[PDB]
Amino acid sequence: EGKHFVLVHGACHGGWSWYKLKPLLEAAGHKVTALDLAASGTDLRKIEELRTLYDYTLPLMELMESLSADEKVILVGHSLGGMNLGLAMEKYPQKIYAAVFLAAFMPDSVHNSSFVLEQYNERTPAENWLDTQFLPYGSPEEPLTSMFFGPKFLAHKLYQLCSPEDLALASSLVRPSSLFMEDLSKAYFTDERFGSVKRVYIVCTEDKGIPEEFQRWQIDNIGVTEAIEIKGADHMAMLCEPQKLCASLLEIAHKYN
Amino acid sequence: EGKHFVLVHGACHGGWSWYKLKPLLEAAGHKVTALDLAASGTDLRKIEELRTLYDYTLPLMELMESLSADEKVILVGHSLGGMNLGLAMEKYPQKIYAAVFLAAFMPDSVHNSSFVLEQYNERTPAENWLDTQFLPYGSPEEPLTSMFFGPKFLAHKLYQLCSPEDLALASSLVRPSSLFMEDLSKAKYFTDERFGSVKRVYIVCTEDKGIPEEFQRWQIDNIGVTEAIEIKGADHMAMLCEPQKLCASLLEIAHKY
Amino acid sequence: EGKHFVLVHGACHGGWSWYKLKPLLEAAGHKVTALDLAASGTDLRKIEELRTLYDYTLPLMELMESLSADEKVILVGHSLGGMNLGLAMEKYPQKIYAAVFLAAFMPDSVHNSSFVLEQYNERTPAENWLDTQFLPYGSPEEPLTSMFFGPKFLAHKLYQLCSPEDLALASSLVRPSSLFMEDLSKAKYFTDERFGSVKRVYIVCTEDKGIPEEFQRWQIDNIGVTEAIEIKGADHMAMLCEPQKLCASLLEIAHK
Amino acid sequence: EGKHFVLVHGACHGGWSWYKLKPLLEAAGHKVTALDLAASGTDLRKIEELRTLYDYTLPLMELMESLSADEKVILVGHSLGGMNLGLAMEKYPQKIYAAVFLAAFMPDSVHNSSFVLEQYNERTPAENWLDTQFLPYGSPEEPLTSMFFGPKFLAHKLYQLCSPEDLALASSLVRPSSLFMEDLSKAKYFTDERFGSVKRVYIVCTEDKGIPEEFQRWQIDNIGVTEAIEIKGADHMAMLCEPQKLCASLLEIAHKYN
Ligand SMILES: *[C@]1(N)Oc2ccccc2C(O)S1
Ligand SMILES: *[C@]1(N)Oc2ccccc2C(O)S1
Ligand SMILES: *[C@]1(N)Oc2ccccc2C(O)S1
Ligand SMILES: *[C@]1(N)Oc2ccccc2C(O)S1
Repeated sequence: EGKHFVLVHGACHGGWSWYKLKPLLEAAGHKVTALDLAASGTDLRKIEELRTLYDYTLPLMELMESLSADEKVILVGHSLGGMNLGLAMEKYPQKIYAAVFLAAFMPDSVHNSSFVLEQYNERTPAENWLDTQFLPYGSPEEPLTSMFFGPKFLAHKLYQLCSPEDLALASSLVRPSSLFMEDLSKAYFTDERFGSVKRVYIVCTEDKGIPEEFQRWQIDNIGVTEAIEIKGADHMAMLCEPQKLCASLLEIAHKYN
Repeated sequence: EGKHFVLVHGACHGGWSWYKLKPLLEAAGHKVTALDLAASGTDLRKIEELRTLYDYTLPLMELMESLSADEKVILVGHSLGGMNLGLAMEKYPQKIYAAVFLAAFMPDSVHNSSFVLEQYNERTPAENWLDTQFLPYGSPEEPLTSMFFGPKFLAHKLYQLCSPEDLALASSLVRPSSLFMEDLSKAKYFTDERFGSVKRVYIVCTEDKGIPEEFQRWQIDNIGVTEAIEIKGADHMAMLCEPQKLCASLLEIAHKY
Repeated sequence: EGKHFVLVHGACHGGWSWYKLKPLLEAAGHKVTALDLAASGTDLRKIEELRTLYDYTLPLMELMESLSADEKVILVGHSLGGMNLGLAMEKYPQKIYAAVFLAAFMPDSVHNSSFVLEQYNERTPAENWLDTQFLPYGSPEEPLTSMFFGPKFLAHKLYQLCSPEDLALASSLVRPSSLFMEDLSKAKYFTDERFGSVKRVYIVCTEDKGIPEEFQRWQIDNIGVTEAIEIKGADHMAMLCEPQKLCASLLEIAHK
Repeated sequence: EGKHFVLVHGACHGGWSWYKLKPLLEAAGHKVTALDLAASGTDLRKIEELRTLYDYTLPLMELMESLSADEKVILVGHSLGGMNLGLAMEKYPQKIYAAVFLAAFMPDSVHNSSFVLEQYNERTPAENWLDTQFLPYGSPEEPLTSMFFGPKFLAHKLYQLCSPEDLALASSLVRPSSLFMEDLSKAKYFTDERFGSVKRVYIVCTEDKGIPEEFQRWQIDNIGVTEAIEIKGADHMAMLCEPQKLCASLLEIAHKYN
């Protein structure tokens, strides 16, 4: 017994975001890896050095490749992290017990890889972004845009139910990121590989960054093997409701054996 | 009469370490700045780029110069942050209401600047470092050495009285640092006229195993302070295991003399 | 190939003062930045907003901060611009190939930061200032004084050997400045480890009547210089009366 | 005794632009005032504080107000400066020997005050502006637009015949201004009785690429002038590329219009 939980943070965050969850999963006798994606957390890479979703996901790809033949894992993707899980599932489908999407963007091998992002962008008026910074770092021929959450956006849309301490922590650690729309519109997931992995979506009822209605929409339109929900949780469930999240994850681990 | 508290982290940490304290001071109606020093927290610089204490303190020096004309601050330095405070005190003595040393290294204006650090290493057994890594990144004629706390040293000497969540956060954010001994041993950066003119306050953390209470008292007895406060039961990371008491202490000294 | 020259104007002037030199340096294949310091040239800040030498030097500090990872520059400071140079040298010592002080005030890390200015003020008789305006805008708690060159001081002491067009240009562009005496007398801007680790070069202007050749020589002897070059026949505004020689001199010390 | 020349710069420029011409006129024994209009040159006001041509021309109006009345002047307006000249001619017509429009915008009393600006734009392609910046700074119910020449625009449309030194100088001194289209379209300023009672001289710069010769001749032909002078081989910045030719022309008008 004892599974391996691979936790993948969202945009503008890093492995640190799982600091309240990690200890809980370990106490239950499980292995946990809360990695930093490229240019995230304490990774020295710069966001301008990332031109594709792959570059950004590289760290996860390297970890998945180091996994022992008999060391299956439970991938947990938060927010944009869901897109990162897609590449891992497409390349290492049989190394995944189940893919868990925590208030994340969950892709599929049916629509265009950027579909869920495009739908989100359309149902999201510019004002909702508040003080988020969107800046170009590519070229008119090869357009690249970076996304960097501002303090207002973090407090009103992502941490409205989190403690003032959690907000202070995030405000001193958030770094520029990117939705990698342009890159994702050029294609990356197939039925045979990506579509063979069980998907479990965890809904955060009070989520304002990625509203509950949009999460439901993804469950209905994209489809999942199972849908769970953490009532009273905002976008940052691993911070405002770590124990509930842990319980859910452990239940997933027991079920998808 | 709101106050501007400038919080300065210790070696291997960053502004994020003050995430529990910051909200408490602000709730009390004060302004707080928890900056990242060079190659710390999310700062993109690498430790190998820092050769002196000044290079490392650069972010603090920039903050001091950005201060309004008639705007003073209360400096709070933790651990190695005490040395950073020394440089700011020597350069902008009139811009500081008081310099608070929290379980920190506190220099003097009599011996060379590396004095207390040499005294610390000489009164503290090598075995106390546990898994901390000391690596050279300079040359035989221009020596440079980086210091990186390992998981054992962090859990056994710094966070022994902190929660498992706090230890998890530190393990995912810690980065290599340096005591900059080489640089500091070759000069006397502090003078009684500037550095020594700044009001000094020391906060002793009785259960500290990183910088033992005995050494803290020794530093106090080496130069003297305007006031010595004590936080009984706090380990090296007082802002994490005793944020409320620390906040109260800072609010008190914020009107003592 | 080709270097980046950062030109820093003196008191009451601005980036425009390098309009004759800038083209020459670029013609040689070099990048030139003739920035405006705070409350100078077309900058919108007012003199009463600058309380310290750092506030005045802010634009130079931002420029240095925006420099590429492995991008170095050659600083050229004129007149008061030398003091601005010192701050840049102290903060970014390793991004500077050499600091050129063109008939400028050049500090050291030994005495007070205002040392050379205090010495200058003690040799310079009140008569020499002519119609220059000195007005206070601070308080005894922190004394502040603005300095504004008058048309006569400009014509007799700074532009006596310059063309009538250049004098007209200056008269329509000069703005109040400050020597920041009091701020400097209590600050510790320069240290031997940083400011003093940067190669120093001094270009003396023989016919200078603003900062006389003797005072220029004194500063050179006071702290020492890696190389001291001289532009014979140039008044205080060497980039206006002798731009070509200045360019040649700068391209020479650009490696020698 | 020598006359008083009041030099009025164009948009994004300042008194400094007349630095080569000023000495020439003074050498001739004449008095010269190269003032800075509002938010121009070293003026501390910002373009966002100006919403009408009148606010922008304030400095000129203040200067005209201090004239002894027994002391007349010769107004020389360059580029957009010609519009500033109009307000002075309207308010102090009897204190002006003549108004000189150097490759400027010369208004009339018949059409809307923005007439010449509207015409200019109608025969000027949106690409002639190059890297020039047009930013809005007026509230939704009170539209206001700022104009800021870019380096390319200066080098290829205004200073194509000037020295590299003058381009370097202009680039380090240009500031944002405005054509004040909004204000000029609803505010009637000039009248035939006053503005029109002043003699107008237009100096054409044949090589002008900012305000092309054709439009300059268009204004002379449509708006009318007392006399038309021409400076062959000069770009938009005649006071920089041909200061001596311009000075001779000004001294000439200063003599026949006394
Ligand atoms: C994730 N961490 O949070 C949000 C919130 C709102 C919109 C996008 C995103 C991400 O891409 S990541
Ligand atoms: C500080 N953060 O913690 C410790 C602990 C033990 C020895 C040195 C140090 C520092 O320099 S920093
Ligand atoms: C410099 N531009 O010119 C002079 C001349 C005489 C005395 C002081 C100064 C400056 O501070 S700046
Ligand atoms: C004048 N200085 O230059 C130009 C050039 C082209 C179009 C307009 C204008 C001005 O309004 S001012």
